[PDB]
Amino acid sequence: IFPKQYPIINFTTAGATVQSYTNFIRAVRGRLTTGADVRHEIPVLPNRVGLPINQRFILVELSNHAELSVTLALDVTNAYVVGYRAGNSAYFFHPDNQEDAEAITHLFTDVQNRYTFAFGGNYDRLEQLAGNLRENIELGNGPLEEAISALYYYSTGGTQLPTLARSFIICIQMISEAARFQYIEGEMRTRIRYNRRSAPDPSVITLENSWGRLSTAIQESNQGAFASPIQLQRRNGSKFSVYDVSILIPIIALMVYR
Ligand SMILES: Cc1ccccc1-c1ccc(C(=O)O)s1
Repeated sequence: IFPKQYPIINFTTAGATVQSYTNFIRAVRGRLTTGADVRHEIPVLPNRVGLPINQRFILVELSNHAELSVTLALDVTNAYVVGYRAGNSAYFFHPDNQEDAEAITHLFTDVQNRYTFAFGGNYDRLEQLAGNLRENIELGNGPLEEAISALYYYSTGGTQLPTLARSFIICIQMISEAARFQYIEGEMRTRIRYNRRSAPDPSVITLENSWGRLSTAIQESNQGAFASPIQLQRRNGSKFSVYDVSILIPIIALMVYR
């Protein structure tokens, strides 16, 4: 079996810096936005429809101080993690539809063991499996180091499901959500700068929750003006309304097709 070859971007927590993390997220954004183009200075990710299988995925190869390596597969249509490989096993989130189920059969096709979880990659179920909300799961280089080891050792049963789910929540936010939002990239750069370890505040969590709604609102807008306002949160958890794309141009880096 000679598998389909997808673009690969490398990141290591070993000696990570603001620069190396910045280079990584910019490279991930680069390979996500080669298809489709810009609306209000914000790139729209390729549409699911008509996209050849050979262009459907990018791979993120993560290494850590323990010199363990896992490869995450990201769907170029939404920047989100669909599955990963560690050694001779690949693990996939439960696909949402028959089309996505067929598409992921093209990933890691030479791997000896394929596993598909009963749960999807959505935070609601991952938080239940982890035994914590995103607001109580620390992010930073330390959590990412640990998450890489946890994903690696699941291949041999060394990792318990709650720790695997916690580890997915860490990787998704520090990779997918950072690619999607300059604001969240900024949050992760700040943690790395100050060698910090801290849970995302409500501003980050509400942006993650609102990515789909913001993508639709911006693309359906009358030259930037929303048909309905969108409620986001400040760092202190208070709600404000957004009526227009302007304030979001520095915040949101990528949108899903509307
Ligand atoms: C989330 C968001 C979007 C657009 C513009 C601003 C903001 C804020 C994040 C945090 C904020 C505080 O703590 O005031 S305001």
